[PDB]
Amino acid sequence: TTGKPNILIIMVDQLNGKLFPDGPADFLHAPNLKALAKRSARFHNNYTSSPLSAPARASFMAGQLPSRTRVYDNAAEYQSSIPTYAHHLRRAGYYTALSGKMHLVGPDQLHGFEERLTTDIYPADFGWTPDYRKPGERIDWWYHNLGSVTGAGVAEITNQMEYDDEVAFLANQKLYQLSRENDDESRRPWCLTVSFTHPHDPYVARRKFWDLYEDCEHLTPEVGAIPLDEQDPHSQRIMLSCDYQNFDVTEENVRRSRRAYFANISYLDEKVGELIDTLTRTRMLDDTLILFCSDHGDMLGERGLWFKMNFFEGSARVPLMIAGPGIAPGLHLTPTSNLDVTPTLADLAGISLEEVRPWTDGVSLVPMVNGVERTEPVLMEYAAEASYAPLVAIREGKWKYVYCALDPEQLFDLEADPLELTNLAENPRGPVDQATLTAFRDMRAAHWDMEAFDAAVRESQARRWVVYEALRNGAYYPWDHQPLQKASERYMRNHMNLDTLEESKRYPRGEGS
Amino acid sequence: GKPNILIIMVDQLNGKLFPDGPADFLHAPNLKALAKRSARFHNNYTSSPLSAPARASFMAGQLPSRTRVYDNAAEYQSSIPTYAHHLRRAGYYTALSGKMHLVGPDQLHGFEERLTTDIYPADFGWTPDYRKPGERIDWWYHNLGSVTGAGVAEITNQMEYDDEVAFLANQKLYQLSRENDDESRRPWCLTVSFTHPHDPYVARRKFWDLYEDCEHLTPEVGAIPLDEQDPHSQRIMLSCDYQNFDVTEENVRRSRRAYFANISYLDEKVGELIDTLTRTRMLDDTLILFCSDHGDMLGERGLWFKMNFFEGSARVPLMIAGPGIAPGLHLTPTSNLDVTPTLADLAGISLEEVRPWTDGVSLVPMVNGVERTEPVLMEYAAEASYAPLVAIREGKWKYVYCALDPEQLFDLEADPLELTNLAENPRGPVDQATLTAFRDMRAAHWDMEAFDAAVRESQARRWVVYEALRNGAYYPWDHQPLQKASERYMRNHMNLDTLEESKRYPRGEGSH
Amino acid sequence: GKPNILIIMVDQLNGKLFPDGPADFLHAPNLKALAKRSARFHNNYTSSPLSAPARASFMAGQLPSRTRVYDNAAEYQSSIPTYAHHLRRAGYYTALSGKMHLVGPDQLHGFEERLTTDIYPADFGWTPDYRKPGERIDWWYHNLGSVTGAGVAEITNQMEYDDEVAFLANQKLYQLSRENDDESRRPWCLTVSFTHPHDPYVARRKFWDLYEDCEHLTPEVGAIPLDEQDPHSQRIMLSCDYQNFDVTEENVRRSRRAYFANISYLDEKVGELIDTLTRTRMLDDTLILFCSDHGDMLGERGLWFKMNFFEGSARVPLMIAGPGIAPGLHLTPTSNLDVTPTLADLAGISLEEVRPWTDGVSLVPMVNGVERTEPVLMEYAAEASYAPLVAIREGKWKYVYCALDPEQLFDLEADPLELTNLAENPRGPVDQATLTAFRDMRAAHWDMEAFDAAVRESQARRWVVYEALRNGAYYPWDHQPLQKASERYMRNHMNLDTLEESKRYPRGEGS
Amino acid sequence: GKPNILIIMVDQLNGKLFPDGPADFLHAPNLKALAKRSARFHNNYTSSPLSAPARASFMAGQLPSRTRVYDNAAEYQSSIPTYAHHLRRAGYYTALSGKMHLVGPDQLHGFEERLTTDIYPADFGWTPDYRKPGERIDWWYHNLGSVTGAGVAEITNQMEYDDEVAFLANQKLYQLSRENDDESRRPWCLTVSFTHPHDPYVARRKFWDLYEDCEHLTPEVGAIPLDEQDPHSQRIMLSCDYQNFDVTEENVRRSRRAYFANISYLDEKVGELIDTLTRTRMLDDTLILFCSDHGDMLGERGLWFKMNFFEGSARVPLMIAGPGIAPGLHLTPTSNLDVTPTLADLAGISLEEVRPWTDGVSLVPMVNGVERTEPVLMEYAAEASYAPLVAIREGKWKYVYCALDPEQLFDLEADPLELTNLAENPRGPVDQATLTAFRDMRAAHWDMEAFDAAVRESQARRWVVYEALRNGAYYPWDHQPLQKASERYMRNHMNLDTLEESKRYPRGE
Ligand SMILES: [Ca+2]
Ligand SMILES: [Ca+2]
Ligand SMILES: [Ca+2]
Repeated sequence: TTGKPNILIIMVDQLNGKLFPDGPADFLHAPNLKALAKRSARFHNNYTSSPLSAPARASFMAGQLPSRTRVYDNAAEYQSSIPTYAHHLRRAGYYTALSGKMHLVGPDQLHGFEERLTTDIYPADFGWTPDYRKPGERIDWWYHNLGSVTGAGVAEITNQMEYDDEVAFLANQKLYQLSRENDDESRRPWCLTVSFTHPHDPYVARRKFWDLYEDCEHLTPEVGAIPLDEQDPHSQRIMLSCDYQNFDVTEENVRRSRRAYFANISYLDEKVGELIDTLTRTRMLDDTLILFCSDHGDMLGERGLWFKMNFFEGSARVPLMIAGPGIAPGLHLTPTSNLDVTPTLADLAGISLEEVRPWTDGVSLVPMVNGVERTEPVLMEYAAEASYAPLVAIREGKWKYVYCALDPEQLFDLEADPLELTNLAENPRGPVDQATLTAFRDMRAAHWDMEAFDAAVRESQARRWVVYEALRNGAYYPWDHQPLQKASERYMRNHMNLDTLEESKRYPRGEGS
Repeated sequence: GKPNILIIMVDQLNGKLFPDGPADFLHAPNLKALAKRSARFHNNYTSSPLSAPARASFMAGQLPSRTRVYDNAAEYQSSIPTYAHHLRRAGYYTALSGKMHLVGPDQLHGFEERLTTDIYPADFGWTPDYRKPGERIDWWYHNLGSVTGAGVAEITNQMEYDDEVAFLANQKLYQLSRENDDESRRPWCLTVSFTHPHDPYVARRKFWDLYEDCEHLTPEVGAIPLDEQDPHSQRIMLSCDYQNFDVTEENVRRSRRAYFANISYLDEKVGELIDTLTRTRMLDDTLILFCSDHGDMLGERGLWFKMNFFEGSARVPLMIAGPGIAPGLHLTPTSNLDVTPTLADLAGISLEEVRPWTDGVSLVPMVNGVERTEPVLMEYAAEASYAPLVAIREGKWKYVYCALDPEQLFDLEADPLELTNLAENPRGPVDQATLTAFRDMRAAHWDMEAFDAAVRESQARRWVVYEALRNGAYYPWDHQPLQKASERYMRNHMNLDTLEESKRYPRGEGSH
Repeated sequence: GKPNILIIMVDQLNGKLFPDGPADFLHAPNLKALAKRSARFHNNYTSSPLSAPARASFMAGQLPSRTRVYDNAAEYQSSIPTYAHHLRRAGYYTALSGKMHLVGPDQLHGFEERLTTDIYPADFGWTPDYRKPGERIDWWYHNLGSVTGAGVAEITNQMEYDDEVAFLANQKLYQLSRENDDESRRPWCLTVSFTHPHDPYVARRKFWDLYEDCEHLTPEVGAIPLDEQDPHSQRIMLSCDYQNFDVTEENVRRSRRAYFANISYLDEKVGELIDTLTRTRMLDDTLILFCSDHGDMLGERGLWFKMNFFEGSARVPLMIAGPGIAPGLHLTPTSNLDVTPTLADLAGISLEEVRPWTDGVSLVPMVNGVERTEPVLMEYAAEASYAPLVAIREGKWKYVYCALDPEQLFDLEADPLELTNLAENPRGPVDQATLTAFRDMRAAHWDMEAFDAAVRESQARRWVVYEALRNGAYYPWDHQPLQKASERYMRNHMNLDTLEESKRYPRGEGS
Repeated sequence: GKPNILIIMVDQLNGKLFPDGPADFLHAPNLKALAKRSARFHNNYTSSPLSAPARASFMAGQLPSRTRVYDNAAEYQSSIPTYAHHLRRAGYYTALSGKMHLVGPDQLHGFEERLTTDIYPADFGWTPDYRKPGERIDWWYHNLGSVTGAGVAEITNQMEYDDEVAFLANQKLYQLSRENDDESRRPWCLTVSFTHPHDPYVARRKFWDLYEDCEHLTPEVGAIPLDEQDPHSQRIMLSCDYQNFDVTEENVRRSRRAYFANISYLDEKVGELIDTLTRTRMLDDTLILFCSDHGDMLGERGLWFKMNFFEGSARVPLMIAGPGIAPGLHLTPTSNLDVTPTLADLAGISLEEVRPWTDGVSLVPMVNGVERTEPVLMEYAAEASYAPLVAIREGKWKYVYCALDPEQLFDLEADPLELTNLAENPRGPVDQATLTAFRDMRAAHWDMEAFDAAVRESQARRWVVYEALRNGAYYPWDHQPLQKASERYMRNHMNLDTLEESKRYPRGE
């Protein structure tokens, strides 16, 4: 029975989850997300499943780990037969739509979404394929580099602001269109994903929002740059992949990058308020669950690192909030995962556990919201640029454990060491630290065959090097999504009942005052 | 110096009808003429007796268990290299006119250009369900209505399709010939993939009239009663709804007659393509390959269509002619799996570049007289199976295994009609040793329990996704050819001083 | 021709729970049935979010600044006319069963008869002091111990009280029906004033079990940290000793579950009253009014109880059914101040008789489709205030002023949970013009310096007087219902022949 | 070590009869012996010439305009502090035997215990109406029938009342004496408030016979005819319905004779209280205050009763005797407004605890030789007024104002009988300057138009309320004294061997 709630998923890109200690941090100018946070169940220790765009987003859609989706990097094909939350909801009777980006690679640019309002900002082809056969070599034309840090600043239009302006406009327009069915008893409930590209770099913001942070006290990272020689091996691979030696990052560069990033959160907050105002005025808010989420974090100069690709807090933590009918507001400290979003959504929509159990590696967060302890650990994977073999991580209780066949292990006690400055795998405090390291090693072997993981990643890369080079010979066939809204069926046309058209398009109906 | 490549593919052509080129009784002058100048692989097999699995496997030179295209509704991943990718990577312009039954949103799988849509769906509709053994889906399963409905018409769904496939292929050849005189041209590879002689068995009168005196309108083995059929054959008859059709001897003769007529319909189209190649002066530089995806039992044993490993269903013709190809008849068993490595080899691509991507072998050494020893493998995991089946063809033997069924072993030299199952009725110790050798070879190649679990998981995925995709507004995956009218023929942004010259070929007396 | 009037009043009922009658999720069949035949005032506000100021203002139809009942220990002058006086003057028998939190020696204030004592004290104990801003008083201030102590019990102080209130109210209706056949009978007005769902949040198991599957056991806005609270909310949070209590999520759920249970408890008593009216054949001649004195935040924003102008605290239900009342839902804001002139109007009293004595307006024109334009006014001047607060509700707007605090402006159609203070954070030019207009409206209704000086003098008087009165033998003011035993039932001075007939009703019937 | 306080209050006693204690011609041996040991305030005034306004003002030490008790039916709010409150706060036991004419449901106003009900109503019955000037309410207004009905009787409504008032007040002193030998005993303050010599002018024959040859049975200023009266006096004459009585010279003499007799009746009762204090050994530790609510014209000028600011109506006696009180006569005008701050001063209460609550001053400084300069203010806003009246008494002067009447100014030294109105015809520039001085002082003290509006609002409220309150079953506010018999005398839950000793006092051989 369709007493089912509507679902508005607001997503943003590259949002460091530590900036949401309990809703947005006090220092951020974000009135609309703070007001949303007060009505929300808030998951303080929520993690991405993979600190990179396409792997995190394919994993997010399916509620499955990259090792199961096979979307290892930003150029890996996402099979159209993999069930996503759009399939699960659509099968249960929802209209499903996406406005904005999801970095799906391959010719399927919908993956269950019934309608998609924008193209993607990023490529949909196999261009950005890493190569495990050439460790230490970087592809300068698509790899991250620190020019974002040295080029931060102020502008009134950017590639990303043109995208997000449009993402927001078409999202609010779709809500307005949906509200015209509000009185139809046979209406399908709806689930709209609004997926913004900010605050992803470039770190460039409109002057109105940049000015908000003139007096900002958080423009210096809380852990300074660690010299290359003192970095752990993965961090060294990242600084090399970012071409760090060819940039002189000053203190001012760091301050301007962080200022523009905070400004772009404030830019998004204005868009969040627009969406909620639309919901309020179309009389749809009380029946609508609102979920706020992100794909991965951004180190923001902490430890001298920028962007993502690692499991340190700033990169792996992303915010997660849920508000609406039946959701108790509150703060939750138990680690949760992006992998839990899809089963959480299925549960909120009234779908049985048995229908989604075969298709997800996460757990519904609804029992948490209703006072049931969650015990499952949080699992993460990374297998893209700046790795030479896959890395996996486990987050459970107060611990984070990181393994890569090529590197010394890492173990962090986040209650005693929230900034992850003391590796206990190498400097154990006592026998408990050693017993803990042993138990995580066994957990690691219970979840991953790291040799098979490496081999599968190498085969996936190898396929695409053959295929992508072929596809770039001769005439190119693009896979980018092209939204179509048929002009011949919109607004007023002479095959329609014109004395009924205006009433159909009007909502609310029959009112004055 | 790289040759052009024309691939002529037909659908559902029983390979037993090409004993040495087309059988004598077929009216097929153009294919018999092409055969005389071809290397002919008399004992060539499909890799899977079903359209999409055979075609995905044909395109990749990989077995269905590797492509994952188990049935007619299984997604074919776009990251899987095909002979299109391999040729295109080597510098070929590649194009497809006709069908390939690709399932999923990629309708090119490496082809640079595709001139027609597919005749069949590109979505997950036709998914079998191993969880419901014994039922059928009436709205897409085969049924014997094609046998009782055979006859004569001047247009059909398939004749509209194939008429269009032919026109656009000859037009593309004409278009390509305009680049003949430019030394920096790319060589081209054009696949022309017709839907005939696949059923419905309905032919144009012109071609139905050619077989009025035909002496092959009776199958060579008669209908085997259901109680005497091996279990898989029983499953095929149930899936075809055999009990609700009263197939008469006249139904059988008419179906076979129209089927032979449609081969002659195709033969005319082969002559058109050869004629285009001749008059455009590209024939001498063009390799010509003739192939099919699977066969058709055509009433033999009482069976119709495909879905099994018997000769009529699993045999398909294969020939290659052109520059550097010595003609002759080859008898060692070969596979559609070999087509992709054979193409790459003919195009000068190194064996090492294709080795990691193909389970077949190049046939070019065979064309040049080299003995072959590699066996021929086949798989089936779609409708009328309740669990996967596999077959091995080696020397004179064929072995067929399904976990649920008695094994089958045939000696095709002593028993070309596979009337004696030597697994059940061995002639002596050598047949017993042979069975054991094939058992061991099967176990080293397939884990049939892992195979069955992979097929089940693939079916279950699609049951969830397809039901969702059929809710709300449908988003189609069918390929839409686009030829930009604003850039064709005469337009006022173009150099009209040079347009006519560039579109004229050959450029003889009067041309610039 | 004058109709009977039954006023059903409950205590601390959050008006947001009555969007259109009781909300669907409440188990309240009797109040849902009453609502369906009622004029229902969706946006009805208390005039002061505290028990005694709200109740004295309700009785008089006058704001606290006029009644002088500023807090829960402020004397209510017996010379102030109430709806009981107005009706009694027009020929009504008037009676109260239940509480009214009247402070001072007059415990009737016009009621001709009162069937129970009060549940609360009648003296000057609970007196605030503006000369000591920042202190709290633990032996009478609200504290969060009600939240941590919520649960289930088969008797409580409040359930003993309300069981008696209900029994005597139904008994009185039965007594009154014996005069139905007399043409010269006075019409009656009976006020039944229950103490639930006021805390303690403790309910009978039977009603507790109704809400096991409830989806509203948590509030729509969570606890806002002290540092982010507006200053009045901060004063309140200190006032309930919020830091001395560890309020778990389960405490929140148990508290709201028992509160909902006690509404269902009340719903059963509403049905008994209606059933008595039905069987005595007085239903068709009786106006029924359902009301409350103030709301309860119930954990929203982290706040419990009242003392503020936020919706959960200031909104209270108001419903009217009966002869001459067209049913319907009304969204224009209305006020408890309006009940007294509404009642007098329904009783045939002229507007001129009541105009000099009321700050509200009759709602009868609303019921009959006539637009109401007067704003809704509210005041607070008790504990957790350091100076009086006033509020104005008009159109979609709510404006709150206190001379010690930043102003608050809410657009309730855009922001029904009041999460954006538009005085600090206007959305545009119209928010600003609207702020200026409310400031002008405020200066037109209130002299805030005179308000504060009158509150301070009243507090100081009582501090001198109460100290004295708690020395020596105490003289209590609690109402004691009259004793009539020698004139009740069968006594040998009466006529034992007509006695049974007089006490019987209906009379001379069979079937 | 705080003293006991006995307040003896009488009703309607003309203060001019106490020129230095009681006048010689009165038979009042006990009040004269008391006067001799008393500080005596010869020129003491009521704050309002009417029962309930005077008594509410007496208790609060606040003017009627501040108490809001404007007339004999105006509610007295229980939140207004009274001298009972102040003394109770300071550790005193406080009690009242007799009348106080408190209107409203509070019949204690801080008294811890009250031994009798009131002789007068406690409800809003006697409410005037400024909207109907010139009319009168015959069922409770004063009328001259008291003057024509004067005589002799052995029991009256008032003698029954005052006999019981006296008996319960002496019993209470006995009960209090049992606590004498207890160190932790609270000090006590007992107010004994008699209804005499208020009219009816009817006395017991014993006391009536004491004035056979009395030489003061003729008023010192005869009747003034209506058309020669000041307009307020005219309003009073109509309110008493004067033209419906033939008041003879005999009626005047009879009324004044019965009035003087009832002073003697009261004097006997004062002797009883004093004797009870003496024999219980509480006397030396007890302050004794003698006072009255308002006066009585007693025929002077042809007027009777009160309601005006003339000397006979506005003067009331005031005396204080006891520990720490130097005897002597004081001539500076004082006011009933001063009793409450005087009591609080005598009880050791600091001046700051009481100053925000009183419009009067402590008289203890005068008793001890400190000159007092504050003026004496009075107000009247009840029957026979159509708008409020105020008066200022300072030095030798009395100024009387009502917006609707000509002003009155009197020099009481040159003109003790108030026969020459210096506002209408002054003696010279000094008189004129004086009138101007008072006009300005009055304007600084009262807005008379705000006064009139508050009186009207109070009347209007009560007209709505009192009508309702008199429909249906009536709920009375009259005080019912408490007396648990189950806890009195000898009961079988107490220690009987111990009961007799604790109820016995003094406790010697
Ligand atoms: Ca991204
Ligand atoms: Ca096919
Ligand atoms: Ca209350």
